[PDB]
Amino acid sequence: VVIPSPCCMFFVSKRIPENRVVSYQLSSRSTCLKAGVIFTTKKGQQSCGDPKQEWVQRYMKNLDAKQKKASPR
Repeated sequence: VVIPSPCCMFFVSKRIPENRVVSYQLSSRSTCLKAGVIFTTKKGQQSCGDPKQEWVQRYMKNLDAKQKKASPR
């Protein structure tokens, strides 16, 4: 899937447990006041994650090898 360019209202109080998160949704827009990523839990939740944190980049790092099916090589 691919998120369009939505936004958020607040930043997660902290990171998330990889055992609960499933995938994020980057939302870089100018009409908004700030820019961050949106993560979601496997239970059906959705929290906005900040890129300044390493759990967004970390998840986003492993998520890139899954979603973006580059190649088997």
